[PDB]
Amino acid sequence: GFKQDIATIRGDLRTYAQDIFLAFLNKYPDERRNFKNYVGKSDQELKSMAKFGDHTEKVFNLMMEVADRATDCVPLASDANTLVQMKQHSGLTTGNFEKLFVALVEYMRASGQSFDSQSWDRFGKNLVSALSSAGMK
Ligand code: HEM
Ligand SMILES: Oc1c(Cl)cc(Cl)cc1Cl
Ligand SMILES: Oc1c(Cl)cc(Cl)cc1Cl
Repeated sequence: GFKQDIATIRGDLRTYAQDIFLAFLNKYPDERRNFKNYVGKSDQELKSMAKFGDHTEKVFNLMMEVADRATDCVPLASDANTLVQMKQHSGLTTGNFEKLFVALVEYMRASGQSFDSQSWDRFGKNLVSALSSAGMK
């Protein structure tokens, strides 16, 4: 289920984070244009840039912290606050997050594995709603 999925992801976090972020960028090419250093790069080119590995790992670590702290796929209000607050996220609407989760759920459904895709969909929906409550437009 959802808690096991967190362990599955954590066990090979950089690999999952990279493949899921690539799925996002590839499904939603306009979102790539917000990452200047990743424009004009193939999947294998990104996987060799240090900030790409590092940044994906740090994003997914935080995502997994938020997932682990959630109750029944509902994140903590305080976690939503952090995500709205972060300087890094001053550009963003909740649409950006919705898209990430669509890509994540699709990746999970396509993978060989017994991810609880439905729970990740609900978690994403609940995170988006918590981001609105914490003030993201
Ligand atoms: C639950 C979802 C997400 C989490 C946990 C998360 C977390 C983070 C973290 C920890 C960083 C800092 C990375 C670093 O400095 O090494 C970051 C940076 C960033 N995030 Fe997110 N993020 C999420 C969703 C999104 C989405 C959907 C977008 C855009 C579509 C986005 C855009 C960015 C951008 C542009 C930065 C730039 C940091 C910089 O280099 O200045 N994030 N995010
Ligand atoms: O920074 C991101 C990562 Cl590492 C993965 C996904 Cl799915 C989306 C974003 Cl916006
Ligand atoms: O370099 C980044 C990566 Cl690969 C993922 C995200 Cl979400 C943000 C940044 Cl700044």
